[PDB]
This record gives sequence, structure tokens and C-alpha cells, in this order.
Amino acid sequence: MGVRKLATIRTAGEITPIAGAEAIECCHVDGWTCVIKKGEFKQGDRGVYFEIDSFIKEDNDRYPMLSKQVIDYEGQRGTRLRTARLRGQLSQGLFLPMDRFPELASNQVGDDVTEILGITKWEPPISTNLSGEILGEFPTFISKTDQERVQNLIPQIEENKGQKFEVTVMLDGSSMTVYRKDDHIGVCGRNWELRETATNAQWHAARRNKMIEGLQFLNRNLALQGEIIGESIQGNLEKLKGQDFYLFDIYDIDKAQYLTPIERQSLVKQLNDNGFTVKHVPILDDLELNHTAEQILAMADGPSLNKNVKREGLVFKRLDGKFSFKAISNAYLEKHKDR
Ligand SMILES: Nc1ncnc2c1ncn2[C@@H]1O[C@H](COP(=O)(O)OP(=O)(O)OP(=O)(O)O)[C@@H](O)[C@H]1O
Ligand SMILES: [Mn+2]
Ligand SMILES: [Mn+2]
Repeated sequence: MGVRKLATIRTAGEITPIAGAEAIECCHVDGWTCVIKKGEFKQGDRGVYFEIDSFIKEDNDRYPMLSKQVIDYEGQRGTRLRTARLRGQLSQGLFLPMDRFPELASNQVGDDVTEILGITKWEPPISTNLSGEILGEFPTFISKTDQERVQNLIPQIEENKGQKFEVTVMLDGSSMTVYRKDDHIGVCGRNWELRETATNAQWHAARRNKMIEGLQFLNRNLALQGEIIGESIQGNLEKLKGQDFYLFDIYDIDKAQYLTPIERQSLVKQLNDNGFTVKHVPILDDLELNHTAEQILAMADGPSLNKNVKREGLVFKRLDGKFSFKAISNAYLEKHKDR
């Protein structure tokens, strides 16, 4: 969805020493924790925070601390920021003081500086198993699947205290959307509506679980959104044989809004009552929110759909369907260096 805010002006939170490493210290930036050089910031200072996945073009003047990690990526020379562990200290992102960015002297706390600093987004490769023939743009009348990170929602998490959330396991696969709009039924990946052919994985998942017939039956303008997971998709964390679709959302095209967890669970039951075989992402107990970002992140480690593997994380969706976010497990990002 759109353009992610990879580089933004943010405020130095609590600064804590790293025992046994005098030259560095730990800086809290929103719900992120970042290793910084001793002295670069005091608590309350502003800086440009670059999130993990930032791709930072080689620059020995501005980004000398990245020199050793410069790779070749999409025909560009630069550095991919990723989760790391230093001295036993979890570190994610880069935080650089404002006087490194004279062109940002008149900007404000909160501003997105991704474009102006020419930062781009690194991402894992698409499973060429799932790059299909493109029929069309992702429909403008359906929301792309997107969840903000809990680390970026400190004030929101505060505000939602007392609110109840559906908790589901975050599956690591590829987003897929199967929808009906009047006389058209279509299957999309994360970014594009796809043509049906013999080798198209998403179309095949949709036929196999009878989800097009399912949409024909409900006779509503609805987009069924879920994760296609399994063999040859993002390394197959779940150790499935073959591939399959797990629903996580239903988007009401005529109303332009997501269905609430309750409405969504009812439709899935009716679908399955009528023989349409739609599986859902694993649903945990509802959570009454009363937590810091750090506590939410602790919860995110745990078993997956396959209980013998550690999950990518958890997705929280408010019972009214209008607020949601993801807590990616930091254990998972430490275990999986291509994440
Ligand atoms: N239980 C779930 N609830 C909602 N989405 C889920 C769930 N399980 C897996 N997903 C997938 O999680 C994705 C959102 O988080 P994810 O980190 O995978 O996004 P991304 O597209 O890699 O974007 P970025 O990493 O740039 O933020 C959705 O696009 C969807 O495909
Ligand atoms: Mn991602
Ligand atoms: Mn994903």
C-alpha cells in the first residue's frame, strides 16, 4: 500500500548504557530500540530514524557507518538496514542526529523525509512461483492489505487501552485477494490483479477451496483477503505440502470498509456450512488491550499454524474493524536474516 515512511524525524526516548560497551548506548525511538554512538543524542533530541527495510545508497560522507555492509541490490549500491543483535542488545534501524541533515533544518518532528533523502525500500524477493500474468492494476475500490507496526503506534496503543482485539497468527506467505464486483470475479496478489493460467498459484488456491463459487453464492461485492502460504512461498515456514489460502479479512466493496471480526467469522461459517472450504488464519483469544508496545511485542513470539514452528508474529484487529496493527516477532527476525 502506497509508500512506507521509512525515514522520519523522531525523538530520542530513554537512553540506557550497554554494559561492557562504553562507546555505544541504547536509544529508545518510539517502540523501537536502536544502538547509537555514545554522545550522539541526549534524551529529547530529534533525529532521522530509518526503519529496518530502508535501503540506503552508498555514501561515505553521510553514511560512513554503513560502508562494510554495502551490497548490490536492484542495480544500486547501498546498505539494507535489518534486525541485528549487538553485545546481546537488540538493535533495529539507524538514528542519526539532525545536524547531519542541513536540508532538514526547517522540518518538523514527525515529518517523512524518505523521498527527500532518496531512501528506498529493500524487500525479500517475490516467489517467482507467484509472479503471474497481470490482468489489471490492484482494484482502486479495494484496500490493499497493510498493517502498521506496533512500534509506530505508541500514542494509539495508549488511547486504545480497554479496547478489545481479535488476535490472529501472522502467516508468512503472500497476500492474496479474491473478490466479486458485480459481474466480475477476480484474483489478485499483493499488488496486481492476475490472469488465470495453468500455473497461476493464487487462481489455483482460489479454485481449490471453491472460493469463487463461494463469492457467487453470497452474491455480494466483497474482497476476501488472506495469505497464500506453503511450498515455494517465502521458504514455507509452516512446512505444508502444496499451497493453501488462509483468510484474515473481508473488505466490503460497496461500503468501503472491512468487515468486523464478528461479521467476518459468521460469513466464513456460512461459507463452510454451504461446502465452500475457506480456511482462516489461526484465531487466538481476544485481547483486552492494556499494554506497552514492548509487552505486545513479547506476546508476538509463540507457536504458528504449525505449532512446532515459531510464528512471524500477531495481527490485532479491533472488534469494530476500524483499527488494527501487526507485532512482528523479534525472535523471528533474528532467526531469519532474509526478513
Ligand atoms: N493474521 C493476519 N492478519 C492480517 N494480515 C496478515 C495476517 N497474516 C499474514 N498477513 C499478511 O501480513 C501483511 C502485512 O504485514 P507485512 O509485514 O507482511 O507487510 P509487507 O507487505 O511485508 O509490508 P512492510 O514490511 O513494507 O511493512 C498483509 O499484507 C498480509 O499479506
Ligand atoms: Mn515486509
Ligand atoms: Mn508478509
